[PDB]
Amino acid sequence: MKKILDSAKNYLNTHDKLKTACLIALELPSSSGSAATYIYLTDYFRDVTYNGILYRSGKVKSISSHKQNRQLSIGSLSFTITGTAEDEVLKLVQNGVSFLDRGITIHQAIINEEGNILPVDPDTDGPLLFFRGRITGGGIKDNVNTSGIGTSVITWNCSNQFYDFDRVNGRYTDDASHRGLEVVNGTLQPSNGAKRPEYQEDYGFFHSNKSTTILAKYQVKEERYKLQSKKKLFGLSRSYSLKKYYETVTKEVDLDFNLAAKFIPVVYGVQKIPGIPIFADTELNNPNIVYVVYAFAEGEIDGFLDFYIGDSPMICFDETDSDTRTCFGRKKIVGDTMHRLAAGTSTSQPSVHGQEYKYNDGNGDIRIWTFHGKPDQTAAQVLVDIAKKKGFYLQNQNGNGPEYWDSRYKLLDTAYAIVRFTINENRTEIPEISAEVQGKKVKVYNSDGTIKADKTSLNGIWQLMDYLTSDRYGADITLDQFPLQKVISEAKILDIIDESYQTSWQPYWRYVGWNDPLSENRQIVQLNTILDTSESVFKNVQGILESFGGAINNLSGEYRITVEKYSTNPLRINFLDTYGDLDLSDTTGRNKFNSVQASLVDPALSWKTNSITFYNSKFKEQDKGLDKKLQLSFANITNYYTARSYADRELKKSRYSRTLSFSVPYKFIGIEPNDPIAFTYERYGWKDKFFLVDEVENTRDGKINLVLQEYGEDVFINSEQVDNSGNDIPDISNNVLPPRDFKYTPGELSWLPSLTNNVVYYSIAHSGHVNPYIVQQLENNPNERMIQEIGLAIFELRAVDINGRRSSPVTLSVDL
Amino acid sequence: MKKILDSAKNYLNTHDKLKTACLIALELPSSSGSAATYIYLTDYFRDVTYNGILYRSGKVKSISSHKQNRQLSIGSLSFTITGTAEDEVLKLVQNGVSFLDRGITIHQAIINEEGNILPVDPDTDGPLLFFRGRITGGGIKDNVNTSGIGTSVITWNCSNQFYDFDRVNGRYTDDASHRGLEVVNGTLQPSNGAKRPEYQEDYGFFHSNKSTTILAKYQVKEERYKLQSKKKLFGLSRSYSLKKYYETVTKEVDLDFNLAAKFIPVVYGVQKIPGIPIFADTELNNPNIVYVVYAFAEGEIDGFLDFYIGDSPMICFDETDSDTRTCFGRKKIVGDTMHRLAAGTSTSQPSVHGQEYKYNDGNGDIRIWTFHGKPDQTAAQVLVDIAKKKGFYLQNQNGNGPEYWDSRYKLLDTAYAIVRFTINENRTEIPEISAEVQGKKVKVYNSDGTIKADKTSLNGIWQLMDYLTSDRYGADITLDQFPLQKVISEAKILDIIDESYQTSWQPYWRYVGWNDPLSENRQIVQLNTILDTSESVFKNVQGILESFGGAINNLSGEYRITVEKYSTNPLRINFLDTYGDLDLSDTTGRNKFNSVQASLVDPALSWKTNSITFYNSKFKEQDKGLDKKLQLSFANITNYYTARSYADRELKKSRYSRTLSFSVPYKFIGIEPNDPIAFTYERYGWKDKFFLVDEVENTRDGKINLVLQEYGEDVFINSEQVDNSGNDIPDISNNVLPPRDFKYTPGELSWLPSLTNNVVYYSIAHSGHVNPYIVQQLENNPNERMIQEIGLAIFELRAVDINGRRSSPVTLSVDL
Repeated sequence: MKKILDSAKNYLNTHDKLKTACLIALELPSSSGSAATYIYLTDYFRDVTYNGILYRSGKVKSISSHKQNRQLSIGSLSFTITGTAEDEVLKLVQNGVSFLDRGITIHQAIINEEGNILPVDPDTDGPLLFFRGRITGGGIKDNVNTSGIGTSVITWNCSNQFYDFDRVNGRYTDDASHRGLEVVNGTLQPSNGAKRPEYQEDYGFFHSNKSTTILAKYQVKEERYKLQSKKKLFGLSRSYSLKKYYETVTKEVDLDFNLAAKFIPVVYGVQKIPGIPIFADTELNNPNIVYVVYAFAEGEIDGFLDFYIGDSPMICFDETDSDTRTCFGRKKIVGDTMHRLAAGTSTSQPSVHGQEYKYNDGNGDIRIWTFHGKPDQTAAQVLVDIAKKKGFYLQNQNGNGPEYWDSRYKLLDTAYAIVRFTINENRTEIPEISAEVQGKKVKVYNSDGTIKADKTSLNGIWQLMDYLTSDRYGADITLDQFPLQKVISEAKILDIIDESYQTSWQPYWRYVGWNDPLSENRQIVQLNTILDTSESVFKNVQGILESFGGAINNLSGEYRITVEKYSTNPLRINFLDTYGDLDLSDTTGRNKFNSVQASLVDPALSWKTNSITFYNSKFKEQDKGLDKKLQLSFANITNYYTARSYADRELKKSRYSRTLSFSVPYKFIGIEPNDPIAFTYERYGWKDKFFLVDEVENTRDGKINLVLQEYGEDVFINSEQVDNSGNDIPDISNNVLPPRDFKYTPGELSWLPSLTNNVVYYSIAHSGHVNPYIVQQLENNPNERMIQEIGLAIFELRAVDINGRRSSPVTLSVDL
Repeated sequence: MKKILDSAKNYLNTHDKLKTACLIALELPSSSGSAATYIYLTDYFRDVTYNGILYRSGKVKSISSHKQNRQLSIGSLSFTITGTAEDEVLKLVQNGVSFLDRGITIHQAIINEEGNILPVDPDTDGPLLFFRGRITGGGIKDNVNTSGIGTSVITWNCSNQFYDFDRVNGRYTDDASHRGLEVVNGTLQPSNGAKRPEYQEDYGFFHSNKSTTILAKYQVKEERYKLQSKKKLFGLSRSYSLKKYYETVTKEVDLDFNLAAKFIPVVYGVQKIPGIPIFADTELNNPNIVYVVYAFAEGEIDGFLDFYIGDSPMICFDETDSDTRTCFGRKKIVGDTMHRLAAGTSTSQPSVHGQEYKYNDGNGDIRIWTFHGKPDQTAAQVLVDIAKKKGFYLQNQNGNGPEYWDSRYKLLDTAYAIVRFTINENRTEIPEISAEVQGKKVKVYNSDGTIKADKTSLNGIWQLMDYLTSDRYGADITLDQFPLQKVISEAKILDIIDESYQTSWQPYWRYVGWNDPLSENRQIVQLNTILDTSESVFKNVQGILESFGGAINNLSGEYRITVEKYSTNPLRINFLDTYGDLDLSDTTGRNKFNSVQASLVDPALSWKTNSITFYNSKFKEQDKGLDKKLQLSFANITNYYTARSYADRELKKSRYSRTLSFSVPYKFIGIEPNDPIAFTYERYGWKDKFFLVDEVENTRDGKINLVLQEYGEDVFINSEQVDNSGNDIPDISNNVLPPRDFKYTPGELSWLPSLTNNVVYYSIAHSGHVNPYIVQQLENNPNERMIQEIGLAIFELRAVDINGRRSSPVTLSVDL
């Protein structure tokens, strides 16, 4: 809906002969860089002046139609400026000019008797906006027929901001791609022309080419040059088939040849992402400590959360993981994070910047230095101080002074986590570190004008708009093209409370992505997003739109992010009003279903795929007892219950599946592709019947070519679901188990064999005996006790596997 | 550019009424095999007789248009022979005949007043060629309307040599596919109908089905039935998106189910390729020695170069690799290859056929016999002699006499490498051998007529020429369809010296692919390509064309491989000459870019992907400070610097991005789809403006339908580059390192623990003590010394990991 005013509504209803005029505020293709110079053309005939400039009226023969469906579709127009005007043709074909950018603004001025009749609320009462886009256009077509009249038309094409649909805006993890190295002057590379000059001086990605090999030195044979995939289980969109779709999903990516893995992700909410090994080296005079800088996400994270030192996280999943290895906090009920590690008291709080120190299970001292992104942040005093002492191995191997790391080695917008290992004989290899990262600071607006962009990383269209209004990783949209009021309205539409489940049965309340239990948190579409910035802007934005359900629609010149909705105030379009043509198209054979299957990245499965399925006794009995399953995978939703409700809603949406296609007059201007209307064609039997538009085609003439979708109340009324809490699937099975029992009987043999069946020799560590004891599993009997020979001594029992993993030391402080 | 002669130029300018006639020299569809019988049809009306045959003039109502752009596009025509001629329809529908081949040559004879006005320089002064292609044609269309007129036309289709665009012409590695086994007579396979009879008697891929399992016996659990990918990082061509494209790139292929892995690659220049295991066995009476024949590339390699015994090459990268393991030659400055290994003196020379023997790092004796391809080569006396002694295990296991290997077991065009292992307790498994192979015998022609072939694999259109004029793996093109002078001209265009970088700073001068430092070697587009013959002829050829930049174009009947160029002698086409239409299309939105990114398989990264990126201050300021990055990946270029210059050129080419489309009269015949013209439309302001044509559509009528592309001199002028030599990334991280220090102090304790934390037990081997000692890493302290107990004894220290790798033995010959 565009409001239009009651005055303009009355004029459109009564006057019945209205003189439309288009106000094209073109921006001239300019070379060499300067201030923007605008040529103001209008179609009309006189010279229509609107708030200042004349808007000359000697060109622009015609304007194309602005067709845009409920799918982001590079919405494109095309001028027809006469090719007999020397000025425009010269400006088009001049050598040197480049016009990738350059806004075009079109106003459809409804001329009054004397000068525009003032529609549009809270924009100064002038013409309706019509395009407000960028210019990506062609050129001349000359005909010069030898018989007679020939034509010559300049066809400026112009499209939405999402032109060049394969644009891949992302910051990468290379120094050259981070501060924009150039080859100006003779042979040196200054730092010019990169995203914000702060990056130009951000000398912090310089050692990133060689770090991967340095880690491959201290790493397992299999996981060499190998990260996990930064985005797993992307959204199914009917472009795939289930077998092919699930084949494309890969758990690990080969960093050696795949450079797309180096692109820095964008994470909203709470989600597990792998860490890119930016930096790697070992301390001098003690070359077992390894310093690794891991880049995870993009600017100003809420906080790092529960690092992964392998496939065993620091905070145990359930009493099951509590029993297997030594973990300090719990996860199912209570939201213990790394802050619990830092403080020692059970807390539910993200990492508070530079202090989330040592994680110590019996193996090695893992000191992790966690840093968010910031508009102004400085490198850790750890790396800078150690480089000042010149205590890095590769420094003196190459001969680098106090410039290997320095105060100018910042990392301005990224989520980098300096990780320190202590690789003893007890942790043989550096594992593959991933982490759970909580969100990106989405500017959350409020109907009031108080902007909350502080910690939140909310869940809704706020995420999409933040990805849209970001220079660094999004697509420049300037944040002035959005109307804030309806954006807030649709965001409030998203977070309508879902009285289906309860917060009591959400075990992992925290890692779904809501803080603080008691508060409501039961919101429809609580999506948690990974946006790997290596795919494309077009595809990421359409992925988010498919996730929450909606479309971006620059129809009235503003982007106006709409969502699916039900409301008691629709437009009452009667067939007599519209026009004559009325197409009905039941795509009912292929596009409606009786049961749905979904796919989540469930935190209740240690971020592993989980399946939700229904069946319906009403639906299948309606069909004829035919089995037909909708198939789905939710790339962005991690809460089991909200994904379940969303699957039910999309199932019923499929169940409706009716399309109308007709054309309405200029009376109904302002319609956007998610506005409710009620059709009342009397022959059909249709008295008010809820439809949501799917296409709007604004035409230069004035008619609108609508296309409808059939959406009853049942899809939005939502259903009631059963709790799923006991069916948790912790990832217990990635660690070798410790001795089951242990006591000293005056042997120290009481250790029962580890349940992990591939163990070769246990290790015993005395207080004074420098040489550890070795007992070997020559025979493996799960109920049997093997013996050691042997006061105030401390003891450690680490089971060793055929790989050397070592299991959480069970320690006894006994008196001999 | 076809020269067309001054006489023909004058006639086309003056006469203004010219009687065109087409000379169609069809080749009759013939069955059962015989000499070619040609029907000579012509369009005209009388009987136009050119150089012998009378060219009957009673058929062929019309001929289609010959359109071909800067993309090899199966350039196709279509005859229309009257279907009322009994002879032609009978030859069409006769059952038994096949015409897969059969040349069609069309001459557009410009009839003089009395008999053809003698154009075409060099060809007998006769008419221009028009098609010169092969016939892949359709058939009748009858109508016989009951009302009246009915039509009947024979639509002979005919297309370029690259018809059947999914042909997979390649040699593969099986006995039947190597010598064409057939099923004639009772119960024996003869060797008939294969590429040249020398393969028919080349009985040398017989033991190829079972070799892979024989190695899988002596091989790691992971690399079992697992080769690397013969072509890594193929060319991005906008058909892919970055994420999908980089995901498709796979480092290893599963040989068990992937039979495309067995196809023999073709390599030009130096590049790393894996070795297909076409043979494997062990000696009797001593079954530790393993004999493996590894097929690498095709005929007449310049030489094998730096074999790989794993991920650790024989020739160390830098002092870094020199320190880790024991490797003899250097690579980053000096070009030490396996010939250094054989001779013992630092050399830079490819393998000299069958003698590049033992590589001996302390572990086992790696005896490698290297063979090139050759039109007449014989199997080594090694395999034949051992088979004569009948000392192969599987021989007497199965009961095979002196025919398991024999002088008949040649490999008459293959780059095979008889590799001998000595699997001791010191090299537990046979590793996965890959290697670096130098090129193909490319026939390099010279303006003089002296063909230099055998010598070097060059880098240019000569590679594409060899791939085109090869019966074995290319597409039969007979080498008579090419005009040698234009090909030599284009090759000289490619190798114009790039005064951007210097040879002083290209570390791996040799392993890029140019021999002998001092010489120039600074050439634009030094592509070093891999052509796996399992993809297709069409896609491989377009791969080379996208690599160096160019197109294959048979408009004038000759393939005429053009490349992009700038020249001061263009054609001066004025709009008044053209006709009436003049299209213009600025795809500035999607096809104009500011920053480039590239992907190379550098030899300065042990053949691992590397990223070159630019930012440009002029361009981004020209746009509006809008970041839109061109993305590239060079599959064929291994120079950092030449790929850098190529990325700059292609970025600027994208920056220009203008297309014209118009038609010109027959005066301008000969225009070729990559020729320079200067278009001078007066109104646009366009005085001479350099365009390279993108399309040429020769028409039966005479008009030519050109399409232009805008390339200013800035793309060809090229720019300067920065030194990049210190930023090398050798693969140090693929081997276990030995003890850091070692000396004997009057026991042997001095060995400092290996930097590899994957260490279990060191091994000490005395001169007389049969049983080696074991010192175990019960505690790992990087600065500590552990002890052995214990004249004229020899010592060896091999660190052992949890896998059994073993390091390079550190040895002291001390007196106790």
